[PDB]
Amino acid sequence: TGLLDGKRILVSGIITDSSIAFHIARVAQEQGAQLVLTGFDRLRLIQRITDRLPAKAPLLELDVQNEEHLASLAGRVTEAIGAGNKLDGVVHSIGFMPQTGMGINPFFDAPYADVSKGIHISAYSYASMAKALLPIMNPGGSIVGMDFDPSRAMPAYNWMTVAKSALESVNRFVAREAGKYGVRSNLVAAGPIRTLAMSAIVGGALGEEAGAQIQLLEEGWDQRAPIGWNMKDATPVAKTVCALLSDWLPATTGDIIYADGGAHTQLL
Amino acid sequence: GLLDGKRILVSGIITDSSIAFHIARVAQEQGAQLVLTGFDLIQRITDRLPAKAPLLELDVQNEEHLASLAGRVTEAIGAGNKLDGVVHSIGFMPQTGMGINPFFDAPYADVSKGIHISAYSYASMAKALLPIMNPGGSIVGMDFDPSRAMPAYNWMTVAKSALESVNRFVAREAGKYGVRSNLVAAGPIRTLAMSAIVGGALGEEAGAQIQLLEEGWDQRAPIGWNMKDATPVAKTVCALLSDWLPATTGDIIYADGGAHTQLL
Amino acid sequence: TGLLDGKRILVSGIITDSSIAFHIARVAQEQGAQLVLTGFDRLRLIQRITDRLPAKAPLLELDVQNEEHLASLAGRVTEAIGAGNKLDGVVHSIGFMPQTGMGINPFFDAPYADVSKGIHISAYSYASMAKALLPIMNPGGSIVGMDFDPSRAMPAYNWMTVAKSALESVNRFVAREAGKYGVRSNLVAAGPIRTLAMSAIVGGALGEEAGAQIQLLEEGWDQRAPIGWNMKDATPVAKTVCALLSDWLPATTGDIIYADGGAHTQLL
Amino acid sequence: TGLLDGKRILVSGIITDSSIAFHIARVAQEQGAQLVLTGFDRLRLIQRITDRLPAKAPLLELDVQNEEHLASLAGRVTEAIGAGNKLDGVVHSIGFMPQTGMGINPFFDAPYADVSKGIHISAYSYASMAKALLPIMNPGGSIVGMDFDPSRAMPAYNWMTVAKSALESVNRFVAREAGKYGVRSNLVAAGPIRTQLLEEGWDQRAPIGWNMKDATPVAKTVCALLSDWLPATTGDIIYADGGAHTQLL
Ligand SMILES: NC(=O)c1ccc[n+]([C@@H]2O[C@H](COP(=O)([O-])OP(=O)(O)OC[C@H]3O[C@@H](n4cnc5c(N)ncnc54)[C@H](O)[C@@H]3O)[C@@H](O)[C@H]2O)c1
Ligand SMILES: NC(=O)c1ccc[n+]([C@@H]2O[C@H](COP(=O)([O-])OP(=O)(O)OC[C@H]3O[C@@H](n4cnc5c(N)ncnc54)[C@H](O)[C@@H]3O)[C@@H](O)[C@H]2O)c1
Ligand SMILES: NC(=O)c1ccc[n+]([C@@H]2O[C@H](COP(=O)([O-])OP(=O)(O)OC[C@H]3O[C@@H](n4cnc5c(N)ncnc54)[C@H](O)[C@@H]3O)[C@@H](O)[C@H]2O)c1
Ligand SMILES: NC(=O)c1ccc[n+]([C@@H]2O[C@H](COP(=O)([O-])OP(=O)(O)OC[C@H]3O[C@@H](n4cnc5c(N)ncnc54)[C@H](O)[C@@H]3O)[C@@H](O)[C@H]2O)c1
Ligand SMILES: CNC(=O)[C@@H]1C[C@H](NC(=O)[C@@H](NC(=O)c2ccc(Cn3cccn3)cc2)[C@@H](C)OC(C)(C)C)CN1C(=O)c1ccccc1
Ligand SMILES: CNC(=O)[C@@H]1C[C@H](NC(=O)[C@@H](NC(=O)c2ccc(Cn3cccn3)cc2)[C@@H](C)OC(C)(C)C)CN1C(=O)c1ccccc1
Ligand SMILES: [Mg+2]
Ligand SMILES: [Mg+2]
Ligand SMILES: [Mg+2]
Repeated sequence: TGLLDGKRILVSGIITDSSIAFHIARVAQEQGAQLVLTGFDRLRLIQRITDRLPAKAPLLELDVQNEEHLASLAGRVTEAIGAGNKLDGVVHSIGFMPQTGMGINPFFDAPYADVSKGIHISAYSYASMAKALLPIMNPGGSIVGMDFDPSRAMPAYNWMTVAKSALESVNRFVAREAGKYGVRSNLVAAGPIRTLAMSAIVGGALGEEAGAQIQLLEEGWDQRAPIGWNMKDATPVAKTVCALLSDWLPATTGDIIYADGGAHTQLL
Repeated sequence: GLLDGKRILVSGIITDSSIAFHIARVAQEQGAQLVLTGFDLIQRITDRLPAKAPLLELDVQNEEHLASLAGRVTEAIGAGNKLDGVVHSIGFMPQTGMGINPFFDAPYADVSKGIHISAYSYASMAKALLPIMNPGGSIVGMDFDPSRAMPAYNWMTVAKSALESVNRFVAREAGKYGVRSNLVAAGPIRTLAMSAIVGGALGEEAGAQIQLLEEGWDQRAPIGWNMKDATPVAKTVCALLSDWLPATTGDIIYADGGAHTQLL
Repeated sequence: TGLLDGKRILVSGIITDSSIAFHIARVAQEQGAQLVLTGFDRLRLIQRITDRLPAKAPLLELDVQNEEHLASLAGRVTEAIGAGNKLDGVVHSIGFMPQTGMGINPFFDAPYADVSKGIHISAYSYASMAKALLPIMNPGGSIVGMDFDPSRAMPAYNWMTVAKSALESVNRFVAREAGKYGVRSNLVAAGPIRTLAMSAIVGGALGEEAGAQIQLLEEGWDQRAPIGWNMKDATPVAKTVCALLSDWLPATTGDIIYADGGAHTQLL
Repeated sequence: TGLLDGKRILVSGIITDSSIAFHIARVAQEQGAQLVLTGFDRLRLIQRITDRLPAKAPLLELDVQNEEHLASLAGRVTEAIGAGNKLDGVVHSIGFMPQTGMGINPFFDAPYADVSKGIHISAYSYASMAKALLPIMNPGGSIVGMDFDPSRAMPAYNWMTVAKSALESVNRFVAREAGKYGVRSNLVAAGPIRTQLLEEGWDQRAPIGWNMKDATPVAKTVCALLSDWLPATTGDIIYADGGAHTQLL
């Protein structure tokens, strides 16, 4: 008797067992969901990671910049879940911005080709995934994407923050389209999580200044959060995504739920 | 159920159309053990709920009621037991501050009474109940998006703006106990008073204003909005009372069909 | 040839020469405005302060909690500016919250009588002043109130922050009424300024913790502000109020202009 | 004795005499500003439009998608305003989104190449212009961009609304960089200007009304930000929309 019993859910964005999508997939399976997973480029490496999940799940290739992958996606998902079956949930947990657009590089020095690639993968692809999958979604369905509150500028995140601002706007338009199918579309704005890349930057991969900037940003988050914030723990974020995938927020769409310890509601 | 074994206090039941009646019904269906509070007929309404629940008197303007509340709740749930959830579903604004009366004609005594009951009491209830709440607990209040001005709601909208600010401060206090505090901003629901205003209780003008506001709500909402159905709102409150949004506090969840995210 | 040449403007809220209203009045006069001033309770003391302004201006008594003062206000202003003349501008620079609702006192320990008095003076009175003065305002006129960004909770400001959230809502309703007269209504959200009460709290009037909290808040403001923030300087705030009183923002109403060094737009 | 007396201001985005930039340029000149104008592609056609302004102003070519135009811009402006002189103001009044990403075309049918072009011109270029011009801006200077409130989704505007959400974020980062030079960066979010149901709703929501045929209130707001009268506002958005965004109905 789990929160997502009988639900068929697609989960994108697993690359390591530290990926937010790995924790979303794990919690959904613990809650009785039947998953279809999508991975990018390193499929053999992703399969070894997905073997660590509590249950077996088919793994499909999906490069969001690849038009052929998007055009064939619904058919490939239908084959994996069986003809006559449709999805109840879709999780977009995909984000990318080259090092020229986030980190140490000055905001003004990011070339447009890099920013454009980052926006394609991080924001436009939320619309691409909804376009491909809405024709195979059941009424009462739910599409969830991952966000990082971009309402105020911050050091280092730079063009990734710009990509999140675009993503929030894209989510509002996706909700208009999804509504026609009786499907909700929402974003979960998470606090900072120490995923593979974040641990490296903290360790000094981008130098002394970038490491210090991320450290000050994270410490401030746990300080502002009335219930605190654990950057090593994606479980509260995964649970929030599962709450939106469930039947328990049936009147919320085109919206943003903050799984950030309440940090964004406090100044100091 | 979603709330199996949880001990939850629910305030604000007056009729079986009250948002709190639907919150209480859904919470019991989901395995919660309730304590109810009423302001005084309520007993006859609460007898219509799926399960028996003790009913305590609570006038939020009454200092003695607030000072004795924790002790009275402890007696009802048994010594050694604490609350996991608290629902504030209390709102009031005299007709001089809400409806047909011009915005400038509301006397301060009426506005102040409305703010005391609709906003300040969220802090009063948290103060009284936090000492008897378990870690991982949840306090939820009812909101109506006041980010933009609208016809007729007038000083009630002002009271909701104050409530949203109060909720952010309540979260700071609640955090010390490992407790969350959040508001559910609902779309319009046809509760006893709303049905009367639509029927023409406040006249032709006020009835037409509320109707236009509602018609707009369903057209803006990408998934539509059913003003006669409180169940999506009750479910959202239960989602916040559950362990499934454990990192959300001082915040607002919109159970409005997504209307607030669309211009037209 | 000033920004406010020939404009008749009412300015409330002068108590000391550090009052934001004193600086608003000084800048307005430097810019060619003809003022009417209102003072609360200590009129003889206020007259000694207003004698320090560049030009003479009549001083009227106004306690916003006094119904008789509000009912007679328009007639008293008309007598001061001459029959057949009307106001072009109104400045609300009035705020109050008892120490039980702001400072060291726990948020939960503020009695409602104190909170209600603070809301009456800080938020409801913005509507009271508009009701009294709109019948004696010219088209193209402007009503301006003072705000402190209450979108996020902060230590020590407690119930004063709640009062500002109410004020922002009141301003949006005042704009609906003012629009009928061709008059704009807006708030200026200022950064922290060391005025009478704020200087005392910093000095330790509410104890060590309240003083330390305000100090940390002010320091954070200057670091977040891309152009910095000088808490001892009310001139940038006074200039912003004068910009709203001018004919240069003719399509802005029910709104909030931030004179805070841009601090509210930055996380760190 | 105008609002912008002695100020040297660059104004981009004039294409017709109904362009918001034309009205910004006209009001700035009426207020004593000395202008430098930039135009895209149809320079001969733009020059004839700029001749309609009250005063003469040099016209420079600027395609924001052209890296060479951006790299040479500061030097070309300095030559026009004379050596030893710097700008006090910069106006970005540039926007574009292909018809596949706007109007009638379904939101899902806009190819990424079109959306990317729209974002490059409408959002990224605000950063490009600031990068090129900040080294030739005076302290107390002001950069202003044109915005359309994208906080809520609306019919037809689709990917242009997405581009404005990106622009708002870009403006907040530009303010961080501009602050180092003592320069402010802000956007003016305007109501609809005729350069129908959505536009009709605006006038009824606006407490002071909204005239879609009149760009002068928008031009005046931009001039207010270019002046010394909002010296503590940066990374922000000023709404010149009749107050429509503050009202539900
Ligand atoms: N880690 C945090 O602090 C944080 C905070 C808030 C939100 N988020 C967001 O959560 C999501 C997941 O990020 P994460 O932190 O788990 O990092 P991650 O690196 O583990 O996951 C990002 C995923 O994006 C995938 N991806 C990149 N390019 C792709 C393409 N062309 N096609 C398909 N997939 C592609 C990667 O393969 C990877 O699986 C992102 O949207 C991210 O921005 C992260
Ligand atoms: N459309 C809507 O109905 C709507 C929309 C959004 C939010 N809400 C909010 O939901 C909440 C519940 O409203 P409702 O629509 O269910 O109406 P309701 O009339 O059924 O409930 C209001 C409750 O407040 C109680 N109350 C009033 N004064 C009190 C006092 N002094 N002490 C204690 N309790 C007191 C009343 O007894 C009543 O039970 C309110 O906060 C309301 O503003 C309602
Ligand atoms: N100082 C800051 O950091 C700061 C920041 C943002 C906004 N503000 C706001 O600016 C405004 C002016 O405050 P200030 O900082 O200049 O301090 P202040 O003490 O100089 O001004 C407050 C004024 O309100 C008046 N007032 C109080 N009760 C009144 C009543 N019953 N009737 C009429 N007038 C009454 C006082 O007499 C005084 O002149 C207030 O609205 C305040 O909240 C101040
Ligand atoms: N018209 C409205 O309703 C409205 C509302 C709010 C904001 N705005 C904004 O105001 C600005 C001006 O638009 P407008 O309404 O005056 O229309 P417009 O068509 O007159 O101006 C847009 C300008 O962008 C220029 N431009 C396009 N591609 C360019 C490139 N590659 N390099 C340089 N410049 C380029 C065009 O040449 C033109 O001068 C835009 O940012 C627009 O989004 C307009
Ligand atoms: C000029 N006024 C006075 O001398 C005194 C200071 C008194 N102030 C207060 O009671 C309290 N102060 C305040 O009420 C207060 C007012 C404005 C600010 C400025 N601000 C910053 C952010 C937002 N607003 C700050 C505070 C109290 C928290 O301050 C003490 C501890 C310094 C006393 C109000 N006064 C009154 O006389 C008074 C009396 C009755 C009604 C209203 C005012
Ligand atoms: C200088 N302008 C011109 O003469 C033409 C109009 C052309 N406009 C567009 O393609 C499109 N227009 C637009 O891109 C467009 C630009 C600005 C606005 C103003 N605005 C309103 C709300 C918010 N902002 C509105 C629209 C397209 C949606 O419009 C058609 C259907 C009228 C063609 C771009 N132009 C170009 O030549 C052009 C070509 C390549 C790149 C950039 C501009
Ligand atoms: Mg903390
Ligand atoms: Mg609809
Ligand atoms: Mg829990």
